[PDB]
Amino acid sequence: MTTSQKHRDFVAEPMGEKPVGSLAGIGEVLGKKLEERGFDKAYVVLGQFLVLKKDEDLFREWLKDTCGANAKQSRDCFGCLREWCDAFL
Amino acid sequence: MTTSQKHRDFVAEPMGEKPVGSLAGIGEVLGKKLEERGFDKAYVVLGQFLVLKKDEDLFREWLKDTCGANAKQSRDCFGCLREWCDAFL
Repeated sequence: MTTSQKHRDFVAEPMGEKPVGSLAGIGEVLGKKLEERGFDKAYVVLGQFLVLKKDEDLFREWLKDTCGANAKQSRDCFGCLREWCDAFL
Repeated sequence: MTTSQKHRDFVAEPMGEKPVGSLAGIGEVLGKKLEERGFDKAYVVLGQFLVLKKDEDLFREWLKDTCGANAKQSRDCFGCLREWCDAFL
């Protein structure tokens, strides 16, 4: 129910160079697969969200097909990345 | 010598949904080729800059091979996109 404090902390201050696993919805195991995919930092992943014009269906299929994230974990990344943009873009 | 007022105006306020041709260094003819390439808005182009980890050589070759921009026009987009990130990312 309550997103971990990271969700509010992430949309409360710049993302700087924090690691991908810092994004809400991405756990240490999942952050590792994206890292092997060339996404060693969160701003490279945010770029993907920007390239998908916030298409939620395209984003969710991209993350799931890219690492195998579940429907629950994709929802946290969508609202988490979408809310950061609302404050920083 | 003096970048047009757009350069300072762009890094002085959010980019919102302004058209790609709004980025400094991209003229109306060049903005049109990127638009045919699927970049109808500036935030989709900024995403590409984020995906290239600000690699200036990779970015310049990408824009030139993508539309044919000259060495002068690529310099304006690099410093223009890079400075916006310094203020908004």
